[PDB]
Amino acid sequence: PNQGSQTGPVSAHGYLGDSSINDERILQISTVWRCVSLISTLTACLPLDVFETDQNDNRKKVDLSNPLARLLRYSPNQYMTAQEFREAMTMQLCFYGNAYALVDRNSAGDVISLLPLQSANMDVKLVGKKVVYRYQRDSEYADFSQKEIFHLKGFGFTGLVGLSPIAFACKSAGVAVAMEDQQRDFFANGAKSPQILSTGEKVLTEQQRSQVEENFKEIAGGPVKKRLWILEAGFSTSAIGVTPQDAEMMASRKFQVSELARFFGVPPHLVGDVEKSTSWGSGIEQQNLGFLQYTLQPYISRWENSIQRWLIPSKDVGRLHAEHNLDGLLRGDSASRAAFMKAMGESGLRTINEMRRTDNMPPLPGG
Amino acid sequence: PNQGSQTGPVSAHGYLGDSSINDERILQISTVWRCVSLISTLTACLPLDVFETDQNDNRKKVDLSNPLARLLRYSPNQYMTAQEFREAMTMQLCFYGNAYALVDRNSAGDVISLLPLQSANMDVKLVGKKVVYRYQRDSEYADFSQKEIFHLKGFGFTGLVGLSPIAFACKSAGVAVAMEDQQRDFFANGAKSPQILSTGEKVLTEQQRSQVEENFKEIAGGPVKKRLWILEAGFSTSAIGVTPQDAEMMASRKFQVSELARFFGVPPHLVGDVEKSTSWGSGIEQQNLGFLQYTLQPYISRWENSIQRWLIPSKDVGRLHAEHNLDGLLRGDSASRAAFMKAMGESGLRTINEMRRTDNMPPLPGG
Amino acid sequence: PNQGSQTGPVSAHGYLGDSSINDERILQISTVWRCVSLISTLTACLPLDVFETDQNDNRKKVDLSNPLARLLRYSPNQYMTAQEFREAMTMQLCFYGNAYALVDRNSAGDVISLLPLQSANMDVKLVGKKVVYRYQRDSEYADFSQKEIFHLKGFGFTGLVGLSPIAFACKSAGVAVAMEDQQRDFFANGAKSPQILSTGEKVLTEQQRSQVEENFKEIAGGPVKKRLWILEAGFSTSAIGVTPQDAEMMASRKFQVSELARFFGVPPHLVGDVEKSTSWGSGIEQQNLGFLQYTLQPYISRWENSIQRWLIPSKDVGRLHAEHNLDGLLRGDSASRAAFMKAMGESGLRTINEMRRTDNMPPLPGG
Amino acid sequence: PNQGSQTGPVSAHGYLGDSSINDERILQISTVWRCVSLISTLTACLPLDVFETDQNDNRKKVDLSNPLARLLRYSPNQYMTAQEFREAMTMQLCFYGNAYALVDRNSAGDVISLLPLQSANMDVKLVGKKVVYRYQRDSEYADFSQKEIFHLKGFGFTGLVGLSPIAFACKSAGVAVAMEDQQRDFFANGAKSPQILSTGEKVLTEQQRSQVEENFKEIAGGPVKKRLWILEAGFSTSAIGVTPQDAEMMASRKFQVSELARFFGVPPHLVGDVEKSTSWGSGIEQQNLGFLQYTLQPYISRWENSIQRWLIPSKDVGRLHAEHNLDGLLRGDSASRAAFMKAMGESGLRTINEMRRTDNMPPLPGG
Repeated sequence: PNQGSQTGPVSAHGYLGDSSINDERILQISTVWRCVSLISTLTACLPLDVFETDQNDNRKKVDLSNPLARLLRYSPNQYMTAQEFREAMTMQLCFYGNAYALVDRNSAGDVISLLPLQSANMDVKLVGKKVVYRYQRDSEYADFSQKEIFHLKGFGFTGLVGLSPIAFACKSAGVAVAMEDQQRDFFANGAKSPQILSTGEKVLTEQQRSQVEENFKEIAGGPVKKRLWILEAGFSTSAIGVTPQDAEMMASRKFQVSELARFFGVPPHLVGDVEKSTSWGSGIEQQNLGFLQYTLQPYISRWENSIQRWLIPSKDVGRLHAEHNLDGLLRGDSASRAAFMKAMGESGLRTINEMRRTDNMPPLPGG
Repeated sequence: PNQGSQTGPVSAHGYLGDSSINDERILQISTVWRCVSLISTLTACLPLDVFETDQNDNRKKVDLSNPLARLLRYSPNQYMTAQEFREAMTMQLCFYGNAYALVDRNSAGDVISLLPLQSANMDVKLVGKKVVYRYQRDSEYADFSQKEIFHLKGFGFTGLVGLSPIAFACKSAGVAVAMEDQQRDFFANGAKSPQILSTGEKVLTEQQRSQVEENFKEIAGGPVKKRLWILEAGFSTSAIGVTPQDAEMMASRKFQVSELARFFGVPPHLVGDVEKSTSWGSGIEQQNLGFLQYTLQPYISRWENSIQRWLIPSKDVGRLHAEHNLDGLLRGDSASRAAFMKAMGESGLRTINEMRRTDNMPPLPGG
Repeated sequence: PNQGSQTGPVSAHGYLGDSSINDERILQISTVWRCVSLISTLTACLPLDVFETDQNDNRKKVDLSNPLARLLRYSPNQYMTAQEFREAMTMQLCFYGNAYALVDRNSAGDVISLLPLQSANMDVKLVGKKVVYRYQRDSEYADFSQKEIFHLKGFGFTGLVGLSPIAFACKSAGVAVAMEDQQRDFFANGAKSPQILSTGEKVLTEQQRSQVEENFKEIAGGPVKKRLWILEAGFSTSAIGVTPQDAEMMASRKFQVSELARFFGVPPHLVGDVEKSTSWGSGIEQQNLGFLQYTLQPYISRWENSIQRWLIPSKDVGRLHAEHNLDGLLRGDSASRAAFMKAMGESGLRTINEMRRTDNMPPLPGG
Repeated sequence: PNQGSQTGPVSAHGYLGDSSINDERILQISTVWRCVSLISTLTACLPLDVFETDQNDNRKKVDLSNPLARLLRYSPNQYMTAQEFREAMTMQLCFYGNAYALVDRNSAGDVISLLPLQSANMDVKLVGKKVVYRYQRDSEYADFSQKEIFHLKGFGFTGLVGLSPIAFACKSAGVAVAMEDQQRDFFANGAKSPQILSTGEKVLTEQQRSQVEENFKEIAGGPVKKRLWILEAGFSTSAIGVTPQDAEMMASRKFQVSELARFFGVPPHLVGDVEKSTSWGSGIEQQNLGFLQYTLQPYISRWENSIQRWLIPSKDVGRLHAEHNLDGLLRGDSASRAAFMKAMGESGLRTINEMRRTDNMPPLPGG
């Protein structure tokens, strides 16, 4: 609307008969689980460093004595490590479009803790010319201002809240769930679709017409135990199921793997889909680079920009910024590392000690 | 018309029986979602910098003390970061043809805020020789002059407004929706199309002719639970559905992925379509370069040209411009970077300190 | 004719039963949309510069102080940017064969504005030895001479107006529309072609012969809801539709993608057709070069030559011209750039400062 | 004949039942349109220069002060640019075998204008030992001599007029039109070939035998709306159509694409036929070169030779000639350009300034 709740659909809601569609069931799909896990665990394991630029535009990375460095690297909470906090926030940002944390600042105004909150229990509202965060606890709601909340948004519209990938992926997930349920039911029931007859065309409706189905029912509900009796005439026709043999129920599942991988941006070859890459190619420095350029960079940029805007004071814009170290993801090949160091050292672009530090080895006299 | 609303169709409107077609349902298609998300997130993650050319044509990038740089880099609003604003605007520009923001200038005339507005609630009109923006709020309209709005247009005709990709994609999207709905309904109902008969050719219309369908009805509507009873004569003929087994319902869905990817310019290999690229090729410097040259460059140019025309004063045409930094997208291979630096340094085209800055390293005495 | 309207068919007109053929419907085809969009956006995002040749044949590009450079680079109108104007004109020139703008000159004869007009509302006529442009407004026509009009033409005959690609694409577009409509209707109605019988061969025309079809009617018009009752005899025969399974409704749709791509000249691999290129090849400097040499060059040439003939005075033929900068489309590979600069530097064909300006870097002392 | 009209068939004329064959319908085929457009637009966008050879056989290109240079480069008419005139003449030469323009010379005898004429309204005749050009206007004919006409001929026999490709391609075009019409009709009518019966073998010819077909007729003429009623016996046989499923109606259309591409000389890989080239190969300098050597060179040579013979005075045979600049078509690869310049400069075959001029860059002191 214009003045109410800016959040759209947060959770997936679908019925599809007996098997329903919801957040947990969607996350039980191997593809969705893999996508979300991959993004969150890669993002949170990537070293994050605070830098203090000087008047000359020289960075001079800071150490844990700095409260922001300590908050982001060692202990954002009393409960979890920095990695756990970043994993939780990134995965809320992946599954939903948003991630929320409660900020806690000391009197000076320097942030001293960040407690992650649960998306799907928060509602973003406009009340006048202000944003209110309404968080549902068990019994009573909690209203928060812009300042109390550290908010990582997705790519949604209005620039006020990110669209929910889980809610917009509910129909692809629904068809995937339908196919998986049908396959499970088919292979549970001795691998066939059923058929039953206990009368003809007005044979008898008062004799020998109640228990015969119960002699037949054990294929209607009984997976494999036994029952085998068919009327003399012989119908030999199926009723509810066509054979998997040719209905490409496997090509359909592969295509649905691709369809769901689309909703999160991970390439199909990275989710084990044997779709794009025939064996590993010539990458690891270009495969990783493409993955970063097309999938990860939005999340890294979101983290860094939100940190600078909402966590770093407005006086320390410049002279302080958080940045991810991408060396491990863009590492090398262990034979191109030597070539890179040789090129850098024979051009005067690096000192021996600068390259020795990259490998965590003590300085030499003359580097 | 000649004096009315210049905007054409904005939103998708289709019926297709029960399942209707509209903005949200189309955005629930994995292909459209992935195209829009990729374009918007890539565009907004590009560093955007303000340059101050001098009399000698020397750029000398400006710092955040500059109001335009601070607006485009740090804080366009009190609500969102700069990346969030750019993502929202580029999303409205991808989904529809247009993106609108409410401008706010101080008395001096320097833009001090940009608040994004929602496409799908704005109408562009010609009233006399003037352009009016009519924005639908909850109860009342709001009319805006051309100075109050920052407008990024698509590629439509008349140069006054861009055509809506969502409105022109409504029929391809409709056929995709139809195929997905058909597949879901098939796999929900035990994987078959139904068939029912409870009479013959004028058998009896007053006895045993009301409940027998209800004994049969649970395949017509009842997905899988159970019912299996067929009249003695034996028809065993399908009624509404031909088997998926051979109707290439999977090749149709793949071709529709391609058809919907066409409407947004992203190559099918980048949307996870396993269509063009058989494994990753030799790109990342040439794949990414083609993506930039054929898909992204229009959005970058639109941003830069709109900023210079509408946001930069008319006196500062030259001496100020906004420009995207494409070095992250066109990065390299981490082994070609060393070769490039060696070539530049040994040819006299770069100093050591200039290349060390690229890597964010301190200057050396003699670079 | 010899003296009447030179314009041929401007718009597509077709009936094809219910679904009609017109400009909008053809533009809703993904192929046409992508071809037109690609050409227009690539053409308009191309830097366009005004050069002032001297007596020695030295160009010495001009800046925005020049009225022509300011017109073509910054502000052709009060409504739109130069890129928006060029996109509109190029897209009219792509969809139709012709693009028209109303010129506005000051007393000095120097052009001060160019307002784009709408093709499909203008008719080109000969009246004596003169060309008249008859533009249809809402109620009253407007007649324009040659001087008032900036006209880009296509490749038609008579050299007075370009043929309309949309009109000549009306039949291939009609086949595309027919196939898409058939597929959409097939998948909407539960995936089958219909069949109905409520009598035999002269059975009864006065009893139980009116409602039975209404019982059957829900497969004839009712997409999926339900109805299933078939006469005892048993026909099980289709009536209007053959199965997609083997009629290659997919090969037909792909071939129609190629057929419609032909009408605009864009290669099939550039429109997402997975037809020519097996993954991206070794181009970007040879794929882009082929695209330019076979598709784009006519539009660039038309723009430049029309500007020189019509917008630049007759005295300034030589000493002023407009030229697109193609170094963005023909960029390089980021590793071949260094090789190219090394070759141009060790040959004496370039100074260091000349090659450093290309990258927008300050001059060095000795370049 | 020997004394009448030398022209043979100019236009295509065919009936083929309802859908006729004519110039416009043949040009509505995507293949023919693409071939003609490609040839004409490539030919007319190729720079054309007038050269003034001296006593030593040195060329010394002339500037626009020369009337022939001005006529061919800037303004052949008051209506169109040089590019438009060349496009129109070349496309008349492509579609037909001939292109005609009315010459207009000043008193001195120097050509001052060329007005293109419409092929298909001119007749070439022998009257005595002279050629007469009889041009049909609306009401009266116009007789012209050899001198008043600038005539580009095709490759026909008698050396007096070129054979018409459009008239000799009428049967391949006819079969293409037949296949396209049948496909459009099939997919319009719900995708089937029809069948109707309303009687048996002498059942009744005076009762219930007039409206039953009207109950059936809506598949005979009614594409998809509805009608489904079949006589009890059951014929279930088609009448006019065999299935597309196996009649290779797509292989036939591909072969017809090749057949029509043959009539104009463009390679199938250049018209989007996915026939010869599997992805782009290693050309752009050899692909373009082969295209030029086998397709374009006849048109360039025709233009140049006709200009020299009929436009340049008979005294200025030698000392004046027009020639196309093929640098853009034969451009290079942007990495072989540097190699070519290096080879030319290190052999003494080029001065630095000569190669710098190729790139439009000012002379250096020592080139």
